[PDB]
Amino acid sequence: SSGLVPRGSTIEYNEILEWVNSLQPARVTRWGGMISTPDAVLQAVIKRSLVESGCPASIVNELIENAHERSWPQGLATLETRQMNRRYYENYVAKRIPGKQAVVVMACENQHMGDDMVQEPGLVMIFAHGVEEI
Repeated sequence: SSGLVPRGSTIEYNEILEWVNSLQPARVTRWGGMISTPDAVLQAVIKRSLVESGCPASIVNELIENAHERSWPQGLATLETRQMNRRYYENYVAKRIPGKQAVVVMACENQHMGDDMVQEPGLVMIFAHGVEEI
């Protein structure tokens, strides 16, 4: 991936779709295991796995910014809101980040969820445990 494509274009979306379709579905069994404040090392470690899985270069930095509650939408952003929405998160469609207890929740696979639950291009959620493939 060269990343040399306009954000939000058809040519970028086509590359995203190809990538997302190469990922393995995930089922998240422990929402309470979420790591909402990953430190710099953890973000960088996830970044490498994304890049190795073929993630479009034009979006990888944005997904990584969106791995931490400081850049999560309103339905994920606070301790309180995460308690409120714990069950509702089961509605997300998630793909596994290879070799990691982490998932991508891509906006293109989650149009059913509010803009308060996902924004373009997607979000990353990291967990201590509970992430399973199906």
